[PDB]
Amino acid sequence: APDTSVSNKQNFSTDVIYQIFTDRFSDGNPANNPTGAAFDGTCTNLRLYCGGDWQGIINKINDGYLTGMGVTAIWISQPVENIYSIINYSGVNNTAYHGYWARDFKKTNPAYGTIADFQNLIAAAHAKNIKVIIDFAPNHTSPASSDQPSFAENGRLYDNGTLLGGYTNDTQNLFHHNGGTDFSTTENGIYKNLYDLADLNHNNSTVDVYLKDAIKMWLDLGIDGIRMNAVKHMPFGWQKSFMAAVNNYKPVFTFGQWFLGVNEVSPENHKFANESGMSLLDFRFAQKVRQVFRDNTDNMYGLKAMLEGSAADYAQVDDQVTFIDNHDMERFHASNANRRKLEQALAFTLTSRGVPAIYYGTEQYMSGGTDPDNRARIPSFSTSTTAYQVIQKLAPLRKCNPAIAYGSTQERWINNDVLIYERKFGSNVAVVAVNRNLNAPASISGLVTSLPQGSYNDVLGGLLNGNTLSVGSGGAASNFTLAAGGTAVWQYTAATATPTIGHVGPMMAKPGVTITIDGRGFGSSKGTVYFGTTAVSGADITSWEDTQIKVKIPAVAGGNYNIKVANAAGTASNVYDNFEVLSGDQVSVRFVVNNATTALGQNVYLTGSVSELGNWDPAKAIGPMYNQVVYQYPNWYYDVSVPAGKTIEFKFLKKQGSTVTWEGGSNHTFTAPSSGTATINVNWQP
Ligand SMILES: OC[C@H]1O[C@@H]2O[C@H]3[C@H](O)[C@@H](O)[C@@H](O[C@H]4[C@H](O)[C@@H](O)[C@@H](O[C@H]5[C@H](O)[C@@H](O)[C@@H](O[C@H]6[C@H](O)[C@@H](O)[C@@H](O[C@H]7[C@H](O)[C@@H](O)[C@@H](O[C@H]1[C@H](O)[C@H]2O)O[C@@H]7CO)O[C@@H]6CO)O[C@@H]5CO)O[C@@H]4CO)O[C@@H]3CO
Ligand SMILES: OC[C@H]1O[C@@H]2O[C@H]3[C@H](O)[C@@H](O)[C@@H](O[C@H]4[C@H](O)[C@@H](O)[C@@H](O[C@H]5[C@H](O)[C@@H](O)[C@@H](O[C@H]6[C@H](O)[C@@H](O)[C@@H](O[C@H]7[C@H](O)[C@@H](O)[C@@H](O[C@H]1[C@H](O)[C@H]2O)O[C@@H]7CO)O[C@@H]6CO)O[C@@H]5CO)O[C@@H]4CO)O[C@@H]3CO
Ligand SMILES: OC[C@H]1O[C@H](O[C@H]2[C@H](O)[C@@H](O)[C@@H](O[C@H]3[C@H](O)[C@@H](O)[C@@H](O[C@H]4[C@H](O)[C@@H](O)[C@@H](O)O[C@@H]4CO)O[C@@H]3CO)O[C@@H]2CO)[C@H](O)[C@@H](O)[C@@H]1O
Ligand SMILES: OC[C@H]1O[C@H](O[C@H]2[C@H](O)[C@@H](O)[C@@H](O)O[C@@H]2CO)[C@H](O)[C@@H](O)[C@@H]1O
Ligand SMILES: [Ca+2]
Ligand SMILES: [Ca+2]
Repeated sequence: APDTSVSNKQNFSTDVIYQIFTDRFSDGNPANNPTGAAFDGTCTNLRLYCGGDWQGIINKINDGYLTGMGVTAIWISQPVENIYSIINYSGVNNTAYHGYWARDFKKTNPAYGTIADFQNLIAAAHAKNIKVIIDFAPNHTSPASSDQPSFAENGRLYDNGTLLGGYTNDTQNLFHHNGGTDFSTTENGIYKNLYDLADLNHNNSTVDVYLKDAIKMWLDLGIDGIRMNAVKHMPFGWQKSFMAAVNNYKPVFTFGQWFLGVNEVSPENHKFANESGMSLLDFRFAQKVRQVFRDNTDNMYGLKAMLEGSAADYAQVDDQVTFIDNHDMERFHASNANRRKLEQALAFTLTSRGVPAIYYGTEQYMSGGTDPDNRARIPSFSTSTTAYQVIQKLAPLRKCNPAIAYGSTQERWINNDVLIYERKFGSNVAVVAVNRNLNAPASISGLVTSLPQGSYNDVLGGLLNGNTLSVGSGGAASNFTLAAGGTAVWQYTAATATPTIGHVGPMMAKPGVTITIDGRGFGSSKGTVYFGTTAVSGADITSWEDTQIKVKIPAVAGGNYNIKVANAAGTASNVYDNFEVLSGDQVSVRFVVNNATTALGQNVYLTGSVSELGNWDPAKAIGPMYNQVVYQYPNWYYDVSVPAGKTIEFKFLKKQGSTVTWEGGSNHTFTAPSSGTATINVNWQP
């Protein structure tokens, strides 16, 4: 199967995701509708259930709406069972129509459907080449009150019907009871309840094994990816350990939700996407596109710097899931705004690196403010809109032109309003030109590209006023006028000669696990695959074809390697770096060091004998650790994914910049649990 196949659960860069708010899409089965106070078929009250379901989606998948648009993956509301409580948030009735208030992750939401329905959804989907991605919110359960258990369902957790426990009288400590977060610090928003939602406690063995068994259920049902909810609000080490279970069992494209403010650039965010096992939603990309194409708060130079920084700050920028809006932002298009602005922003996204994600309704010029106004019923299934035609024209390129799916980004012409960028991958080129100036044309002169000399038709065929391109030798483009608001796409595809790796996934797992290397020029015959200097050939290479390779990770020590390949003839490919070979199965262990005083600005870190602990390299040390919520300074703590049942030796450091101060005396030793979690307490040794 090629890289573009619907079966490729590891690669979503050749795809265009379509995010669906289940309740607000299409109610293909009124029988499952909630009733009375919780329901509103009129969908006039955006906080009540409107009735949308899996059958609605199947119906739309089957009647051509999605496939007509070229959409090739869908991201649906969390399928797990939510509470049934109708909560009055001060004179306003609220339902769990958004699938974020969980109660049982081992069952479905009757409103959406049953397992049978879900299975049918997956079937219908795969049959039309649309991958299926499900929201997943392992952070909390539902709204709860510790004293007032009569409130809602008390954030009660059920394991396939059996009560695990609830928020009040939480003796097992299945939940955290540290109050709510003010988002003041990263540890604050992790060990405190997001709003009033019962915060699950991952250090609890039950919680950890349960959320781990739960997602195996869904991987078993057939999902192609997972959209992790509120990743900045769950311990990171635990999350790596979650991704380890997933990847070491059944690996699937996973991206998390780490909200980034306007103009916000987080290294914490970058690091998470770089060493956690999952990519993330490109808020940086989204906010800047908005700033430039919608709010008019930054120009093309800002979008360009964004593209360049992001491309360097992200180990796998091609795994960041882009967008122009979503359920927590006002919808990109204002009733009063020039529709052409949403149009070019869409084209911009669809032709940019990463994995595009269109919020349901965008293509139908939907507008509205934040929650819940941005969550309305799709007022129309019209394939007769510019946005539609736009997505339909550009979405398919991510499959037929690798330059757009795996390419590099390079600016080739620019000013305050105009931006002409080139996407390149092998003998594949895509040049996109966008002029955000709604009232003025641009005189494009001296534009040079990588396009062979010839004539290139606007792929949008004039739709957004783009034009034909003329490229002489040098890849020099003839002078042209770039219409006010114009957007034109020019492209070229050809067979790649040398082996080129455009993608690899998963990017973190133990030896033996199978991995997918996608690109062009591999050739049909098995060749060689390298994890650093180690060669792997023949058998362990399960399948090999021109655009896709499937091979198991060799038994190399736990470390970070560079994946490379070479066709049968010995020709090597480029290096796809950042691969983490785990030391084996992962378990989340908490590390507490006591009386480790510091100076303001200096923080404690953990280092140890396995690569998961940085192999004694303080540069790769873990942290800094926390001393606010769970334990207080001078006591620091931290949850880390470590090799299961391994006997590890460790010590604590104190860094201030690259400057490090080793804990005194001897190394500590402990043995990781085989399953569940553990807690290692120790005093800092001077
Ligand atoms: O809101 C106050 C504080 O906010 C911001 O601080 C950041 C900081 O930038 C981050 O690095 C991190 O802080 C780390 C520290 O780096 C780390 O050293 C440790 O802090 C402990 C100290 O080591 C320990 O001595 C003691 O801190 C003292 C501190 O030495 C005193 O000087 C005094 O601190 C005050 C600062 O001097 C003052 O500037 C201000 O600090 C800002 C800071 O400028 C800003 O960047 O307020 C504090 C307190 O009023 O008193 C404290 C306590 O006696 O204890 C701390 C830990 O309690 O650990 C933290 C991580 O927890 O995060 C903070 C943001 O929270
Ligand atoms: O180099 C191979 C070495 O690799 C691994 O060592 C780890 C070690 O286990 C970690 O703790 C950490 O080391 C930190 C120390 O924790 C920290 O205290 C400080 O170390 C200083 C020592 O405290 C100090 O005594 C002196 O170290 C001496 C040491 O006492 C001598 O015994 C000698 O060391 C040899 C070992 O005996 C030998 O077994 C082997 O060590 C392995 C080790 O088993 C493995 O876990 O080789 C060394 C000789 O190369 O010589 C040193 C030199 O005086 O000085 C150090 C530093 O001033 O800092 C270290 C970090 O450097 O990390 C190491 C690996 O980096
Ligand atoms: O309590 C019930 C509410 O739960 C539901 O909200 C969801 C969101 O729809 C999710 O997309 C997600 O989003 C969170 C996000 O995880 C969190 O970081 C936060 O983002 C902050 C950011 O951290 C902060 O620093 C600042 O910049 O403001 C951002 C706000 O955009 O908030 C997001 C959503 O509020 O998780 C929550 C909870 O699971 C449901 O949709 C709501 O209707 C409901 O009230
Ligand atoms: O000819 C190469 C040149 O092309 C682009 O420069 C544009 C520039 O963006 C415009 O603002 C204007 O000045 O015309 C120039 C071309 O004549 C690239 O930006 C630049 O890197 C490149 O060298
Ligand atoms: Ca229904
Ligand atoms: Ca949390």
